[PDB]
Amino acid sequence: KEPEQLRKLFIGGLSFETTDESLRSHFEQWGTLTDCVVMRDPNTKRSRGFGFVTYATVEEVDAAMNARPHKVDGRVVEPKRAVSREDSQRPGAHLTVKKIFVGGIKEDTEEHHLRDYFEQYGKIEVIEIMTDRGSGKKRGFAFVTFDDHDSVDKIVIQKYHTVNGHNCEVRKALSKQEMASAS
DNA sequence: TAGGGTTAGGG
Repeated sequence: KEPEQLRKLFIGGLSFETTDESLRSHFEQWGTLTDCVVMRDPNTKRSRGFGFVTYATVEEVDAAMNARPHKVDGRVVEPKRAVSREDSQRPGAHLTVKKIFVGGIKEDTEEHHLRDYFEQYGKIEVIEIMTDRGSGKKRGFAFVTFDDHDSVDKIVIQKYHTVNGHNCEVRKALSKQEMASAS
């Protein structure tokens, strides 16, 4: 079977009136849910405005994501691949971004190498293999931009990515200022 | 719009 983490979706922006039952009624349209829950304030019992839905298979998760936009209880919500508690500790881990930072790529890496691995996740809009300003030397990293934030999410929730024959690290791209705030 | 009494012992 597939790991519970990859079979789960974070549902943000829920109407304060959405309950486990109404959330389930909506999302069961795309598959068998093994878990469905609205997070609430431990004390006031009030809804925190987000919940989680888990399907029996990742294929059903993909169907749900392909069904966006989603409107639950009259409110447009935002379904996202669930980022593990461990990974949610990283700065910007929950940001909606369309660009990924690809690190540790060999110096002879070319755009076709990046496409052969990344296109499977979604439409690529931009690819930029970074080089040094002045020497023209390859720097060992690149940026890839997609047309859907879910393409980036589907990627970053995975541990390994093979480009030009070897593994490379992939993370959501952070702005110059985001980088500065994180360190 | 980031998790539900869900994260370092004791040899």
